[PDB]
This record gives sequence, C-alpha cells and structure tokens, in this order.
Amino acid sequence: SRIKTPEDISWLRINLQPMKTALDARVTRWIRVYTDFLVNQFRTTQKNLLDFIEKTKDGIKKNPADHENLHDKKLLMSVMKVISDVKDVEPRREGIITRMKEMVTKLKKHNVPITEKGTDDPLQQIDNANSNFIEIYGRVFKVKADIIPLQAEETQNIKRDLDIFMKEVESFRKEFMQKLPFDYTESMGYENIN
Repeated sequence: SRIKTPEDISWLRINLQPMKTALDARVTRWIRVYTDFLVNQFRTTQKNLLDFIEKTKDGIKKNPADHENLHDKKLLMSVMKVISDVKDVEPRREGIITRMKEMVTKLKKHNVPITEKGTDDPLQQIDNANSNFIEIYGRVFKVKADIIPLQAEETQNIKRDLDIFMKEVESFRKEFMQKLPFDYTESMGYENIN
C-alpha cells in the first residue's frame, strides 16, 4: 500500500496498480492459509475436550449400581471403559485444557477478535465451550468421588488366571518334549516324521 502511485518515466507514462493489487492478494492468500488452520485446530480441540468431559460424566453415571458385571468395566457400542482409568483420563483432558487456553489466547488475536468486533458475539464459541467444560468437570468430579473404589478383585482374578494357565502350559511342554524328537511309532521314513 505504501508503494507510490503510478509513476511515469520521462520517456512515457507508467502505472503499477495491477502489480500492487496482485501482491496485496498474494499476502492475503498467505494470511488466509495461516488463519483457517489455526482457528480450526484450537476450536476443534476445545469442543473435543468439552465432549470428552461430557461422556466422562455419562460413563461415571452408569457403574455406581453395585453389580458383578459393573464390578468389571463397561461395554457400549464397541467402546470399552473402566471406572478408575476414566478417573485418570479426566485430569489428562483437564491438563490439555490449559495449553488449549493459551492457544485460544493466541487465536484471540486474529479471528476470535474479528468475532468480538464484527459479529458482536458477547461470548465466543470456544469460551462458551470452556465454561461448559468447567461445569461438566464439576459434575464429573461429583459422580467420580462415589466410585473411586474399584477392581482389586479383578486384578486378583487376572493373577489367578495367569497361574492356572501357566501350570497347564508346563504339563503340555513336558509332553511337547516327549513327542518332539520322533520317539513315537517309526514304521517308515514318512511315518515317523508324520
């Protein structure tokens, strides 16, 4: 823009406006390529973690009823889920939220502020998702406190399984060694091998 108006040489008249416009457009393409992806990444990871705390609460709501199958994990629409491991995955999302908030602060320098001024959104979509996240983390914690206690018994079950199966493995390995070097019926060459 600061590039001078069409300057004419002494010999003939001259203009630069098409080049000026095309360079403006080129750097505008640069700006667009930079902006779109950053808005997308920050907003998507925020909506992701919001929904993640949602489904966390919903999962913590299922098991509190004491049953033998609920002593184990849960199975729903091809997804497998323990209570304790989810009590653990909750702080992981809580931790990603902070880096995401810094990223949204950076995004609050191009496009979240274009929203704040242009469309007059009093609350941006990311910050709305963030407030909802706070509420749902609270509710998650409330249901989380009740079913903190979990599968000591099932860990013991795993151990017992490993034991029994190793013992039968050992007996079968002894039989493996017995029948391993052709100590069986040997009538002919193909027979003893087969």
